Amino acid sequence: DLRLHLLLNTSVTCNDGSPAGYYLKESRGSRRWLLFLEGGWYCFNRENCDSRYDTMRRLMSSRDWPRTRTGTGILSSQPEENPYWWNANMVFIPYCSSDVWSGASSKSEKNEYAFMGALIIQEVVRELLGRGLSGAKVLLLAGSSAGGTGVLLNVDRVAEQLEKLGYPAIQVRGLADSGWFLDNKQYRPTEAIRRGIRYWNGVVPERCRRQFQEGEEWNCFFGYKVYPTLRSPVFVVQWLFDEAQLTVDNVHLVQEGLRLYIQNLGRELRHTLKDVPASFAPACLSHEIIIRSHWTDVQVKGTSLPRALHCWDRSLHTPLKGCPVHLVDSCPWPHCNPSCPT
Ligand SMILES: O=C(NCCc1ccc(O)cc1)c1ccccn1
Repeated sequence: DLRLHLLLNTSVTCNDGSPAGYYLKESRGSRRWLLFLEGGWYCFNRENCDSRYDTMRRLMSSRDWPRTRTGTGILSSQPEENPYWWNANMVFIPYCSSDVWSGASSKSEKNEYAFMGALIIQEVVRELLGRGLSGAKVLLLAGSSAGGTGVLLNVDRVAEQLEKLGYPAIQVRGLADSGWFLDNKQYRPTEAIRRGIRYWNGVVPERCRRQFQEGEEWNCFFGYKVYPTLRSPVFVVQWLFDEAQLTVDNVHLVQEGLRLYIQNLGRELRHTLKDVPASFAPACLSHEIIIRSHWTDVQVKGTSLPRALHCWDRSLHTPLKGCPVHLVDSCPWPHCNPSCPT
């Protein structure tokens, strides 16, 4: 079990002004630290956020959070469930800012809600330094869905934070699961993120901001546009037929028009990953993986995801014999990979 700690700086808050926080399980024999960002879509205006507060309140408030959480998948401490990093220090950071981890705005006389996702990450890092993170060798910032996009938006800021505070020996890396989307034509979203960024006072990485310039920062929420600008090592996990991608594309599972649409989506996703040297992209219809207990089961070209992440670690000590890091399926239809989840 990971134990809850509410942030000591109570001005860093969830949407409703309650304190943000993190769940922690220390492993004092280890100098590896895994900080996982939870997902769960977002909200982009007052009416839309009001509805989320009514029926998704744990994603907006800490008032009802439980004292403990069980670590699963990559957050498990059991070698059989987590062959990759079972002995690491484990941190789960709840998503209670509804801003894809981008916001830097407090609740005030003019703001019903606080959107502080980018500041929550930095405050968690600061408070962990006094609980052992100061001695770390590797900080892996991981996340799923909106949290996977949050990794891409925040990994270089964490690296700069630690350099500026005087911890040059901590190697910061990212793991982005199910947060790599296409701004494509629907079969039958960009306006929501354009509105949301203004509502949240959302912030994106500096090099990406300088490329796209004022008014166009929404571009940096799409993985294939923000990833080339990043300096920290980032491993990308993305199903080729992601269920959230197909939902916003208005695809519900076939005649020729839809067959061609689905095949083109997989081809485009595979193209965006061609120059991503650390990646895992199976030809499956699914969504999220790294904190699911059976994340050990899927394989690409005979290599599992925990193995690919271990090979990535070795590469950061040129290609390794029998230990690949770039694993993208070539077959063109969901479940042409026999190891896909059922
Ligand atoms: O919301 C979507 N796009 C707006 C930007 C965005 C927001 C959040 C995020 O995590 C990544 C990008 C979207 C587009 C395609 C498939 C699914 N969702």
